[PDB]
Amino acid sequence: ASDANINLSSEKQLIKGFGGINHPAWIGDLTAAQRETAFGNGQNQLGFSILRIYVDDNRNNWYREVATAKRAIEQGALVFASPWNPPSDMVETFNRNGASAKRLKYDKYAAYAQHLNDFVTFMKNNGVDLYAISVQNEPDYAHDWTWWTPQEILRFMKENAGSIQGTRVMAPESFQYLKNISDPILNDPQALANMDILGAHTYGTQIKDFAYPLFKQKGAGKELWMTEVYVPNSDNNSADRWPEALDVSYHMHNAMVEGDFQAYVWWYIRRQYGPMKEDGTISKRGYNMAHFSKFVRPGYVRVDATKNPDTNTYVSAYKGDNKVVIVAINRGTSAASQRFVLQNGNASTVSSYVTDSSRNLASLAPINVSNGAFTAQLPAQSVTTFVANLSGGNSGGGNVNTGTTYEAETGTTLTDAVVETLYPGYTGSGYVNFNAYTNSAIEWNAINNMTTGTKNVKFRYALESGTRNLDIYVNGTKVLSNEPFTETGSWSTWGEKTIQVAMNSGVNTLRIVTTGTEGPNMDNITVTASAKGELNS
Ligand SMILES: [Ca+2]
Ligand SMILES: [Ca+2]
Repeated sequence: ASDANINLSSEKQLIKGFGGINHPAWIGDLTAAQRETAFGNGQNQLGFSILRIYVDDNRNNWYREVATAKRAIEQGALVFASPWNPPSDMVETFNRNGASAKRLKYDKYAAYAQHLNDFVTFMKNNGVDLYAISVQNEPDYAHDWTWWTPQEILRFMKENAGSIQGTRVMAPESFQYLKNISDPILNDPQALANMDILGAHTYGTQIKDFAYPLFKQKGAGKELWMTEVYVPNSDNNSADRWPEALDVSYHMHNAMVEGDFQAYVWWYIRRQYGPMKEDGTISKRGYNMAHFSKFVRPGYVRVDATKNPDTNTYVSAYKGDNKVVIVAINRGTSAASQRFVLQNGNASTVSSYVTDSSRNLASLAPINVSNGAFTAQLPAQSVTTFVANLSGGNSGGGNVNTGTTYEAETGTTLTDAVVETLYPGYTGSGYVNFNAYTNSAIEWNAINNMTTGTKNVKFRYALESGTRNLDIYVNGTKVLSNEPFTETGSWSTWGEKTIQVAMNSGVNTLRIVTTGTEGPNMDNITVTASAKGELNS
């Protein structure tokens, strides 16, 4: 079309995540700081949610994966492992089309499954519960590792898989998503029962081969992961090249919309042609990935959208956590105007971030929505990710109780009051002391709430002997006049005092000011949204 119609109620695949491989044996481990850059979200981090690791044929090297894998699990990431060869007493040589090749010996299948089981439990004993393990990396491009034919894989999936306990089983990790090596698994119910995820690589894979009708036909309840690629090349010092790097986002678009893949996993995380360079910083290829990985979190679903609404423009869209996300790619040489139409879901405003030849996730002005529709300018050779709060929704639990603390001493505006550090036990760099008996004040101007509603505002403060009353203002309106602050009993005894006030979903202000009687020493403020159904008395 021309309009990019985003059908929010027409659900597609459940997104599992985005990531890459750590390979200590071949390129060395990530350093501590690169782990954060890789698997944290928020500022200047890739937001990766999936970590792939090596299953070494030598079990005396298994220890090497633990440090990064633990950390990644602490950052909420999934972990899965891939073998290249079985142990070398399990392998025999043979001639395959003129070349000496390796395969798993036919009487050693049960033992190879025991070697995989042992990896899973070795990691479990060191605090890493694998989401999945794979039968073999690229069994159909194994010139340098161990080959399995479609029937060899099939035999193992029927007879030996699902004696794999402690995790999910993944197969066949074909190099080019070749259907011939997964078809046998899908067409056998007993082999199919033992497969939990169909993994595929996509090296050389044509757009038209991303579809897999048989998987649609017979694959309900199985996951579909794209477990290794790098694109469009492994050229030296290429990670920052533009517009070349834009092919990363196009490929991911293709994976998401043409292949309905739930996970997209890169080859080496840290590499000169990868998403993180050798200096530890995010490359232009890294940011292309970031456009999906940072905003399309695990648990989001893809939703139908006009995929190609103008010759060089590509659109995909996702829904989760009461948000719609849209990824729009203009591959062409001229900037384009693109209208987006939201259907079966609604928003008023839209945030957007854009990567191009001169910018990396640059924040653009909040543009807004009139009757489900909004237009936006997509620069030449750019990828733009849009984000918008959808109407009428919620999912809660505890829940917030997210708890957000704002210190009284920094990020604040003082009138006749000063920061001090005499009495200990304060959070932050100190506390604030009021100087005057009447109208010294502290004003927070940066209180940022997800939603409108009633907020509980807990003051942490110290007060030796008196009661000391404060007037309180929210957004310029006085909500309480001469609110008492009872003694804590000492300038070092920090107490708490909660009030209820109403605040918008944007940036708010809170102002406390003396009225006579001075004030207490003020440590910080904690602002929590009060749940619907809880306003108790
Ligand atoms: Ca004081
Ligand atoms: Ca403080």
